Amino acid sequence: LSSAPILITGASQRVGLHCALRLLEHGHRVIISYRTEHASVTELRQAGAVALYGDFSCETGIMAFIDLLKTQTSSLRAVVHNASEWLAETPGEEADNFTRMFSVHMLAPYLINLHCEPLLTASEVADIVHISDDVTRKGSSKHIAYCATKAGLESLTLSFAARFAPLVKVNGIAPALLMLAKSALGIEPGAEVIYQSLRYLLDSTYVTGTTLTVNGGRHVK
Amino acid sequence: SAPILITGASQRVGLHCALRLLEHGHRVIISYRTEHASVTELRQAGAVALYGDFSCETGIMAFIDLLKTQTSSLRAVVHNASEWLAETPGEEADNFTRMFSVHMLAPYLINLHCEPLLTASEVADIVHISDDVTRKGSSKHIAYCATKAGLESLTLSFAARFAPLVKVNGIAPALLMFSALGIEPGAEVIYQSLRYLLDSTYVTGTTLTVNGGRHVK
Amino acid sequence: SAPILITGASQRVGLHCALRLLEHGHRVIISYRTEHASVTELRQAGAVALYGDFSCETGIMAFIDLLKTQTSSLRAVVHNASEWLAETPGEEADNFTRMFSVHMLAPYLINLHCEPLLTASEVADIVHISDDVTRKGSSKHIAYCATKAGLESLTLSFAARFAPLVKVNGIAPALLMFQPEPGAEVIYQSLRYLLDSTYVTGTTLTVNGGRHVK
Amino acid sequence: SAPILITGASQRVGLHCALRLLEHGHRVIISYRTEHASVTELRQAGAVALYGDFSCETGIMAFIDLLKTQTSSLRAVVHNASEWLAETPGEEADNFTRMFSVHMLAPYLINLHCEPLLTASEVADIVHISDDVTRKGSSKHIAYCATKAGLESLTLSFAARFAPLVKVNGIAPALAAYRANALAKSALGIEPGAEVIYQSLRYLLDSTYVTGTTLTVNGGRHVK
Repeated sequence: LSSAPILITGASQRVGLHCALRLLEHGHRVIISYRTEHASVTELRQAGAVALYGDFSCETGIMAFIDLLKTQTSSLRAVVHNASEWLAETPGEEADNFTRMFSVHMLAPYLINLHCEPLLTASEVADIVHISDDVTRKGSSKHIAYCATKAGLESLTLSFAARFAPLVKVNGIAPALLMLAKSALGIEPGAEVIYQSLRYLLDSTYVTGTTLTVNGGRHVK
Repeated sequence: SAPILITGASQRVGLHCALRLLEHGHRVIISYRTEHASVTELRQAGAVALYGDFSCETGIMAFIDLLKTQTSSLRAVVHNASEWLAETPGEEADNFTRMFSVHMLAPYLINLHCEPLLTASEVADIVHISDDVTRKGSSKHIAYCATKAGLESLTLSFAARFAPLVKVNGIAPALLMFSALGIEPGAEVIYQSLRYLLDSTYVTGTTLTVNGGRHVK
Repeated sequence: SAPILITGASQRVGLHCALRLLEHGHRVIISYRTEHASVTELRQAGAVALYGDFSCETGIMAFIDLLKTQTSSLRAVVHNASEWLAETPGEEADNFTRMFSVHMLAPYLINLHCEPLLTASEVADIVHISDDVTRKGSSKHIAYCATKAGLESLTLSFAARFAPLVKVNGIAPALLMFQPEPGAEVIYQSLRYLLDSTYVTGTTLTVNGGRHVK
Repeated sequence: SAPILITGASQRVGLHCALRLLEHGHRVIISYRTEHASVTELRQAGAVALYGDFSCETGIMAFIDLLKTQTSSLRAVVHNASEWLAETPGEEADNFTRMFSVHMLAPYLINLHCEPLLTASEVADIVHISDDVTRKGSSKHIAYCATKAGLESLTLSFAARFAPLVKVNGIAPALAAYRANALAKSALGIEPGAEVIYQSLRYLLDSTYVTGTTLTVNGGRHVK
């Protein structure tokens, strides 16, 4: 196991929390970002995670987080971009909400990846994993702005895989975040399924530029 | 009867498309961000020219307000406005946000706010002009590519929301060219694509790739 | 002014496209699997009507020979011939093979053997008509869908091999296997777009009423 | 205790995957075309080695019958059998038909006729091993590529049909001049070993919420 830590952003979210806890259990040092002090952050601190405040809603918050991260570590085993914000398209607030989702889903991973490249290449095996949403396959009549920002994130996978090769592998996981009768398998998944996707990507040596779909066959249903 | 809006029509591709639409008898409104001989050419050819700064939310909403004073109906909206910026060190966030605003925020707000203008037309279309770069991604133009990918998402999503009254489609040109075929493309290929989409009754949620077979070469 | 070949064109969509091409002023060759009133309609309209049995290599090579007696050039080949067969128990392999023969073997052999006819024309196209079913797959029509997916791969590969002299593209219409017309006309307009384009190769046009967003 | 079938296990990838599965403690049945040292090795490691000729319907159906005399259940079927043939002048149709038989007809009939063996197992998987060439197409290997693309369609379609009881997924690996060129065209600049495909297989077998997907195992050739 690497002694360089893994960063998981937005790890008070259900999926992020499970992944962070399992990485700690596996033996990784883990740094998390959080935007609200909560019982889940306490759970993470008690489990061994380093908890850094990160408000990814605007450029200045992203850069403040980056500065904090660099004080904390000079190497990273991986960055897992899990931070996610779903907002309603509330009338009169559509632009604000779309910009906020752009900031969380696209601006923050781009800036963190760009600024954190030297931390990742200080590690012998280095990975970026972008966690998006399987809604991008079809689009979303309801959640237009949300979906477009997750699609932008999936583009960053292809582009950073190209730029950062060969030293850093860059991949995605696209979970059906909503998640029963609309999937093929018809079962209720635990977050464990996302952790197993993450482990597959981290432990691989020959996989980059790819995105894992984790959606119980919703697309064939 | 209703006009077709083409945004950013001082750009090479947009100028050609607007002129060709006028030649084909359409009424045309263009947006422009810079007074230029190409904008004079469009006014002289018959286009109504509206200023539009899509670099920020306030510019986008000011343009929407202006458009709505100009017309109560639209035959179509062609989102052609595009800005390619370098990833200059220290300006990456500003440039990414600006391209987000032009390529994603603007089409989304214009589409949302202009839906009643389009539905006032018997046949109504939205066309998003992206960039074939999204297929592969770009090591060099990461932010640009990502904003164009977001635009392509808007095609699927608005095609769904605006059914059955507004058809929503895309064209993805290899805007670097403006390849397997090894010819130099004129903007006419983009206009032919636009005509196919406008003239179809059926087609929605699709994106036409105009790239000279780059992806097979 | 070189002729356009459209295969399997007593099928309603092929019939429509052939007739529209003739009205547009093209010389048109059609293939047909069985003699039928619409074949005489096509003859009457100006089409050069040729028998083509795409069931097996022999039938396909017979057709290619026959074609090459008619013309030394082609403006385009439109692979429209399509056969849907049920997955009848005990006949699944025979039916899968037959659909492979019509949808994959025939376009492959025709393209390979007719490349010189196409390169004799200043502008040359191949258009593969598949079926929009390939995007999602089909629980029921597994074999049919797989053969249509194989045909779509031929677009990419022949586009690469035949560049720059022949443009190779697809049209993937929805519900083609359910056809007994806006649908046929949208296919014709897609064909016209492809034939008339100058910078488009390796692509597949989806024609499906927005089914994939619905 | 239900066995995993890997077809075409003389091949380099299938051989490795079969050996690793046996090492992991699974029972394994393999198919083979010809006797080879690799078949002896598989037998010695504990594989049940069955003859199978996937060149035509008769041979495929004979293999299915033979499998049914060997086991009343399957944990998984991994369709690894693959045939690459040159587009030899005057043999194009023969070769395209043969590759259709191995890559499309065989997995189709095997899946259709062996579904009951799979549903005898509590967790059941079908895995289609295709080839990453399908993404771009191939100027050279047109027929081969088209048969591999047909196989990838079978993933989507059997995933729909066989849900919820059987998960159906694919692995699309980047299967001398050709190697040198392909490596330079990969992003990671590594030559892969078959272990990369075994890890993909383990991910699919061990997952619970994944069906209808295809894993791309290609060193980032598509982004370079």
